[PDB]
Amino acid sequence: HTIFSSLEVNGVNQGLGEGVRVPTYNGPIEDVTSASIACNGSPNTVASTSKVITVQAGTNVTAIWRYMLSTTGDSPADVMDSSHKGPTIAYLKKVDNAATASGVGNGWFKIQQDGMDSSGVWGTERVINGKGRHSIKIPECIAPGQYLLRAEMIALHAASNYPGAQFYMECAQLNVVGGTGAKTPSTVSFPGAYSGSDPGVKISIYWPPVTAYTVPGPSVFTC
Ligand SMILES: *[C@@H]1O[C@H](CO)[C@@H](O)[C@H](O)[C@H]1NC(C)=O
Ligand SMILES: [Cu+2]
Repeated sequence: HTIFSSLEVNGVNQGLGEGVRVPTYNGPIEDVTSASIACNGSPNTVASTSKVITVQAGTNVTAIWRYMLSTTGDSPADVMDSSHKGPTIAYLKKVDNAATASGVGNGWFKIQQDGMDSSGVWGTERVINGKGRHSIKIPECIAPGQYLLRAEMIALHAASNYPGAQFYMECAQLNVVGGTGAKTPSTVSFPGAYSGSDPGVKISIYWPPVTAYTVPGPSVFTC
């Protein structure tokens, strides 16, 4: 139970729910076939925002995860419960207008993921114990313009069966400047990119102890 509730760019936090479409409820989406898997949604309620955040291509932005919209701190309990082990992931989608595009459908490409490292520590644990910070590189080689940024944490503590995996995501509204457009990513759809039978979605992280993990979705796009 967590919310990506603000974005930091060039060392500056852009504001609570400012350029990030935030729910007030911190509950997960558990149905990978729902339209809500793209940018959150029903049975949650997601606020709109007119702010579109300018970011230079080739630089990193930082999604800031918090337990609730009211959360002031950045200690582990202020981010997400430590039971919620799983990957962090981020995607972009080129859109006409980042303030109005829904995010549902094709066009997403993956730009970051952090599953389990060689010491057995999960991406979500780095966020939980790193002040809620989820660092994501905007590729240098994509076309400039309006994008949605979908940042996600998947909690797998209750994922032995499907439904079970808990998907926490929000979309930020970006204006990417300085992208060269040298490469056009292959894309996937939300809903569509994840299935309940994926080895990273239906997974007992305890029986047996997991030593390696396959993050769901496509390969990370690289320049
Ligand atoms: C920028 O984000 C990328 C992932 O997209 C990562 O490879 C890199 O470590 C990040 N830079 C940081 C955290 O300073
Ligand atoms: Cu939870």
